[PDB]
Amino acid sequence: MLGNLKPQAPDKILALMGEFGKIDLGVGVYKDATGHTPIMRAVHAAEQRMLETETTKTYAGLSGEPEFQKAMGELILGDGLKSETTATLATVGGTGALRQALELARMANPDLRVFVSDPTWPNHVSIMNFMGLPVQTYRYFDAETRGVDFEGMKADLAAAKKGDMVLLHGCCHNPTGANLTLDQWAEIASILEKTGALPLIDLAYQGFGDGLEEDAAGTRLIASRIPEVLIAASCSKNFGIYRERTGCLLALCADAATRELAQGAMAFLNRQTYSFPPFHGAKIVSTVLTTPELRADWMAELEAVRSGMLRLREQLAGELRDLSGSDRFGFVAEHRGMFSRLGATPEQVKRIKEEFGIYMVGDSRINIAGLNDNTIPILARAIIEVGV
Amino acid sequence: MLGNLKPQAPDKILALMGEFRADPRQGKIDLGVGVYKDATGHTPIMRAVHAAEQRMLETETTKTYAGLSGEPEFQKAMGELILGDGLKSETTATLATVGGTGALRQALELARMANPDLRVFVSDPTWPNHVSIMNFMGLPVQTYRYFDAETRGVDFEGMKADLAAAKKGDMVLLHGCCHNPTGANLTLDQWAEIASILEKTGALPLIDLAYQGFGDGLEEDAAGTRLIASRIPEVLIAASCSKNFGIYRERTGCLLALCADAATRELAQGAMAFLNRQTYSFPPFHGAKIVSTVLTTPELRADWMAELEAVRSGMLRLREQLAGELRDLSGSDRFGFVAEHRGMFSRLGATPEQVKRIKEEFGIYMVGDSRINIAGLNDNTIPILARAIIEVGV
Ligand SMILES: *Cc1c(COP(=O)(O)O)cnc(C)c1O
Ligand SMILES: *Cc1c(COP(=O)(O)O)cnc(C)c1O
Ligand SMILES: O=C(O)CCC1CCCCC1
Repeated sequence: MLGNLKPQAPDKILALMGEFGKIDLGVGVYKDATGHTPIMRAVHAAEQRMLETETTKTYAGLSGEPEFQKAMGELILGDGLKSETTATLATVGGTGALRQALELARMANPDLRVFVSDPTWPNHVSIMNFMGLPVQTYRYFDAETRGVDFEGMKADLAAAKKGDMVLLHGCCHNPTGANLTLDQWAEIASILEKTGALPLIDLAYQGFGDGLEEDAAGTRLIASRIPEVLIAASCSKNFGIYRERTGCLLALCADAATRELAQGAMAFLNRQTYSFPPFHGAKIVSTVLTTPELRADWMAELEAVRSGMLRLREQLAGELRDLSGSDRFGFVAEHRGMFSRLGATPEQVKRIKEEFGIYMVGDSRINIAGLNDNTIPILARAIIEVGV
Repeated sequence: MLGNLKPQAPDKILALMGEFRADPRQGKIDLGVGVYKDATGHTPIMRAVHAAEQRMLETETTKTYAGLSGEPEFQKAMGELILGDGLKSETTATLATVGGTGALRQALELARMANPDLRVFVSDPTWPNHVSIMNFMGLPVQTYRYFDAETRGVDFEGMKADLAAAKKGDMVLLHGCCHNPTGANLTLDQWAEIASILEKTGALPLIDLAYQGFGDGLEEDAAGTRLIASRIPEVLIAASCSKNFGIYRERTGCLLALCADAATRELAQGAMAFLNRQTYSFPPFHGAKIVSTVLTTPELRADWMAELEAVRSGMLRLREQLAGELRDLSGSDRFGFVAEHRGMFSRLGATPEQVKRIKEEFGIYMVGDSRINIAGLNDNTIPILARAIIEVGV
């Protein structure tokens, strides 16, 4: 029977990591100057506290633990958290949150379509393909200016219908690094409420852009305008617990009744997929978020990380300017997040990794974190050498 | 849009505990629990498990993304724990999953990919979640006779006659050991006949292995699985580490796909990794790392095996006591099955009506199908349960 299985296409980004003066600018993980993805101080302290206070490992909450649900809701929505109208589901990483979000939505609307940014995280489409959900794209990245083609985005978004789902990145857009301003967010909210489309927000880098609260400004604005909204959050990066697989799905509803419905469907969704959600990571997160001492140190380390990447961008951009006499590459310093799309065509991108030893994703997506004073000039020189 | 959601039913377990907690009776007993409780009514963390977590806290230097199908140490250690020396690496695909339930869901998805017209045969009765998942997936579900409500043993003749109707490509779900909820199990000779039926019908066996070590022993509990693995070319095994490692909440499981050849193994392994990636990308690391640590560290493995065996022996002694008590009160050997049943659960064979009478009159709570958890009994509660059963006329 199993012989009937068809060979499935592998994950490109992961494959890139597989095929690796080597400079890795692939997989989206944070790395320090010494090419290491460390364990945050607070996270480590949390685990120690856990190893000491936990007396049992029996089954817990099907939708996650109340403390985790609360801490996460507050981190994302701040004071805009209306408990009586929000449903929370602890999931297996942000990816699990997205999948659970797509399933939940399809249950309420079998005829739903999903609008995704052009371009977007390849996994978004992959999952949607697997599920067989109709995917539509909205213009987002402006290939010339490397910014956002807002006019084009608004045009296509207006074409959405009631019941359609629009997938927006809360901040730090993967793979481009191009992000909307708060003003642009307000406009998008106008379009959404006029069309009756359900926004699905992918929040995976809250804290890597402009700051913890700042990176949630957009998500908070949509939540305040639109009555029903879905938020798929990931703790993989901002907490550095990638392998623990911890994130959550928040369902913002119009009333308590609907909320009781959503919470019921969300729980049922975990039950039929894997029963209970993984505990270890969620515990680290809530422990950190509820322990003032740990929260303060976590915010600080995350701040240090964010500030550092920001420096690297200004450094890489400057190196480029003083190597071209033109601020064409200036956008690198304007982009916010962990990634940034250079624009190098497929021809050039593979050529670079070949005759330079620097591995980046085919669409020219580079991981700023995987760069330092030593490699910056090399990358700058590289893209200058192979200008076309 | 979300208002168009259909109401989904609660897990019921909560509702079961709801009534229990509201009971003002000081002598109320709870035998409906589905996890292991010790003498003091606690579900402890195993010594070896606590030791592994300390070692992990000291040696892990990063939490970066790891293996999409799980870590090699875990996949191999698990494969050896289940199939022992009979592990054919060249033809065995392995996938780390989110608990045994995740292993079952993935196995069902894998089979469906290979055969859209798949039909699943489940025992009568079986773990409720089995049916729920299949219903959710919309897969055709068939039932084969299993529990003989009269002897409280296996209705093997009926099982054979029903499995005979399975066609090539159909899936037959068997409990590797310690049948949940019944407690009645197949003998190695019956496993042999079953294997013959499967070879004949061309049905794909899906073995649910969640209680390895709670029956007759670690090796003993895998006997049937190993017999199936050697006779049948394609086999799917959904293993769980929740109970036998006491890491319920960590969500640690494993899906083993035994294939006919290397070409097929690579095909299955690829499909399995694709399945994880499309559901949640990478599987939970912590629980799996605790397991691989225990299994690879000679000191820990020895201690774990010893703690598990003590737990197993403990439950067995309880079965003997209960049955002995029941024999004295009944003046017969009708309830001898209690000491024959293996596992943590046992179906007494009481009707809902009798189950209700026991709750009301004796304050003893159990699942509506009369499933009891042997772990919830002790020298003080056994006499009470014995009398309750007899008085209500089970
Ligand atoms: C990281 C990331 C996710 C979620 O990843 P998990 O490892 O499953 O937490 C989702 N979307 C984007 C854009 C990401 O970069
Ligand atoms: C407990 C159990 C499982 C798996 O539980 P997980 O918590 O998901 O590991 C699977 N099948 C049966 C029959 C069980 O009793
Ligand atoms: O590189 C990125 O886009 C972030 C990490 C992702 C890569 C694809 C699998 C899930 C994790």
